[PDB]
Amino acid sequence: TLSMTLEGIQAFLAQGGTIEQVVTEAYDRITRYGDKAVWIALRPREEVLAEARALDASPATGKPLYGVPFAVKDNIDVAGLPCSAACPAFTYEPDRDATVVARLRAAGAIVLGKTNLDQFATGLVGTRSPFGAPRCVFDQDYISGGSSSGSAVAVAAGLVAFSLGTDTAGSGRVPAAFNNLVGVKPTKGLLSTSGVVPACRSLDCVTVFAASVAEGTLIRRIAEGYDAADPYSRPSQKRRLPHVGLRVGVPRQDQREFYGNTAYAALYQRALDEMISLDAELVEIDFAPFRDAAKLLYGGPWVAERLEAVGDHLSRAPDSFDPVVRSIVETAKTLSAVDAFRGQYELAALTQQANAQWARMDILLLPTAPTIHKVEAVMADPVRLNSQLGHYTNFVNLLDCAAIAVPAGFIETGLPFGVTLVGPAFSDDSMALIADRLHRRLEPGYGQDRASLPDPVLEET
Amino acid sequence: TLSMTLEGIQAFLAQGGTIEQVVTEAYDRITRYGDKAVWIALRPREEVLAEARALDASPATGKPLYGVPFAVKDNIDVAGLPCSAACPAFTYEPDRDATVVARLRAAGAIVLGKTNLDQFATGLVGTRSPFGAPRCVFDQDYISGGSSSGSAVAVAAGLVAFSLGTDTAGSGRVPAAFNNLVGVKPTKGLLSTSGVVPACRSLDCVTVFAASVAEGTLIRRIAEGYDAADPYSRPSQKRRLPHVGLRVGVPRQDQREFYGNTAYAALYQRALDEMISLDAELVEIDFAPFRDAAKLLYGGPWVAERLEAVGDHLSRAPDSFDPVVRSIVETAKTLSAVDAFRGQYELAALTQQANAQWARMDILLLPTAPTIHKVEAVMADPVRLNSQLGHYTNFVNLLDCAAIAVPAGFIETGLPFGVTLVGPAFSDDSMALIADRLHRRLEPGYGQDRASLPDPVLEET
Repeated sequence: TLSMTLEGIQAFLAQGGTIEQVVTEAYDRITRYGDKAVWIALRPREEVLAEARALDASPATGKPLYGVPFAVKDNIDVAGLPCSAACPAFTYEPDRDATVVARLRAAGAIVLGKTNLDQFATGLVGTRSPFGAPRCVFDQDYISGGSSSGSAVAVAAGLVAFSLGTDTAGSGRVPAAFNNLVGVKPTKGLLSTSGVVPACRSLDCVTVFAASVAEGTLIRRIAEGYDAADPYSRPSQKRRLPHVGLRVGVPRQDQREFYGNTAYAALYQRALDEMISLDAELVEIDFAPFRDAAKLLYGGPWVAERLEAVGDHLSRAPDSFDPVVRSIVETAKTLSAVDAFRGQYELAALTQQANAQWARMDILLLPTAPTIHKVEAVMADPVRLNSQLGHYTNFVNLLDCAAIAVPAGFIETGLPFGVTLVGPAFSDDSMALIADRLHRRLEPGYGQDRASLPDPVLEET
Repeated sequence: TLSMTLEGIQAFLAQGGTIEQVVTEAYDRITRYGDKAVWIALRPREEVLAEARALDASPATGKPLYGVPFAVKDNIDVAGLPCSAACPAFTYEPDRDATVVARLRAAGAIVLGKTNLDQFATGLVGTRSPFGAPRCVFDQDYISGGSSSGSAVAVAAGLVAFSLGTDTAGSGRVPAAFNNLVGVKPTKGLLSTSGVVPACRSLDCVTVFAASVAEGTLIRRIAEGYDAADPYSRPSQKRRLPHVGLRVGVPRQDQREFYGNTAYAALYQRALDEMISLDAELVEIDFAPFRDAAKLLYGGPWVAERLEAVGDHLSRAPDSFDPVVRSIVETAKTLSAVDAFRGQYELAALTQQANAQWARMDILLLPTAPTIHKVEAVMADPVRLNSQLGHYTNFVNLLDCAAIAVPAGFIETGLPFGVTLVGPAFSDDSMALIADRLHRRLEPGYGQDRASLPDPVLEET
């Protein structure tokens, strides 16, 4: 009767259970789950059992994650397992663990394996894998989100205790809203991209899907650290927030788009309807400079970082690509450095305008996605429909912001609604607090069953 | 018997002199000087006399630059005067003063006018203007430096009390070494680029040519300030340095290139021979990551910012360009955004490696230029010979460093040698001190006659 959380695994072990049983159970849940599209490479049971055993003999000293099972987006290098980024021809077999996998496996955590993703981290839908679309936990018709699709599913279903996503567009925040989870997006640089296939290399962040903020946070702190081999790695600053007097920018009502979702529109409002019983002071801000900057990521020159990354393969084997992703990268070929530099000129401008709005607010509260689609709707509007989801997300890394997505409630169809809390760089540890108190105010439950929330609860410092 | 410095103009005025006499004198020195290539637009004497008069009636209250004459690189917008950037067809007549010209004219300073430059700020020689090469103050055969050529000449000759350059490559530091002056390059953002023709727009800094550090510094503080209309404007931080225990990185001896200048090579050494009687502790550092990053500015994708800037004109009238500059910008057309982003990937890497060396040192002491050329040598090797000068300079803005160039001595031919002191961002006010004590240790004189140095002397805080 296991609870697949950090706390939930502490207790199973504190009461005569074994890591070996945990892995056996996890592999039971997996073999039964029946969304065929969560995994690209599961380990041999007897590979994971033999290392479970090896851990049961060890002390749990200096192991904050003793015997904890977790999943890894198949764009993050786990050794022993091949890495494909959902592009079979792109497949390779890493000799070494990505740093943040190394840092985590040494805290005692175990990998069952590589989850499905939107190919090359180019999407927000989960539909762009040859291994197929994962689906929401609450309705097989509806998309898991993207691009870290099978990684949110795995935690929400209860196959694993946490997963590792990656974020550039919204890929570590949108899947978290669609499967009722906490999605932590760290300031870029806090976590190594060493052993991560690059998407938008300057922007990519390694993220954490978890059951609570407190556990996404802790897993972050273990994975967080300077990596000299990561040119874009940054040593941890630690700027903080007020919690007495805290101001919370929301967009203007005209600047509050939902693309026809009445429902989410009513539910985002509900966040503000339950947020008044909070020590959260409201501010109405100009959302344009974020909206407009969010557009630069695909509607600008940045989409060409992806071209540097996969470009060789695109000339070696352009058919081996997801047709959609393919249509997106092949148009970046037309982009010149004039275009590119011009794009940073607009970014610098919007940054000024952004910093203006950062004066009126202490943090940003947004609909993680304005809506959510049926899989078949996006098999037929694979582009326009996928872009709608990046309406409140795509500006976050470009503007050196940090974010945390949390469950925010449910609509009549039984589909969830997640909000994201966006904040300035390195405000991670104190923004994390606020995202707990709010999560525990709106939908104090996680995952497939809106399961009860693992203690501890976050308390200030 | 006027001294054309801030101090020197204080005293002329404190002793019954008039601004009107000052301008009359300045215009006398100009009409007599006989380098035909210092100016692109001089004002009407009567225009400057009538405003001299208007100032003599005013109080000098809140006017730190009462009646002070100064020159402006013809890429900086002064109203009343046209701006060409040394490209006649590019000529326009600004309606408004560039911000830093506005901030300075209001402190009481006066403009005689627009100095010659390397066309579109693309050079370090001074040779690339249709209005002709200015020349060193110490030998007509030898180049003034670039790209802010006529602006250093004007101050060193004594036509004006200070000038305004612009820096991206080394254009506000090299002309200062070749005419025995203090060249102050501010952290980028400190000074507005509003009303400046862009070269490498993300990198351009507005600089100050002066007689002493104390006066380049003061003029900076008046021009220094946030400009909301400048996307790349940054409000002034103010990080500082140690002066007790101060470490001074020099390149390794293998990393000490002079391109055959025995002489400068001996003279840079002399800096280190007279620097021992200083409270300056030596460090030998790895200069590669700076050298290698300096190369990215023209030997990389950045040369394409210039393409955004002038590119239209290059299509409208590509003949109206300086043939050399033209050959440089027309090759940037081949650069893609892949190339561009790839260039920032290198920069991020070298930045890491740079930050390593910034741990071994507190500031960087370098030959402003490894050598210096005859004009005719560069009319015939206009490219390879111009690039040699950027060997210790071109990395400074790319790496968000701040610099100050000072006179460092002379060789047998009677040609001077300037060193540059490069430091981290916003270390301007404290780095400025060190560059005074060193200047007043090596060649405590300024300009054409190695004139005595205007007090005050810099003292810590």
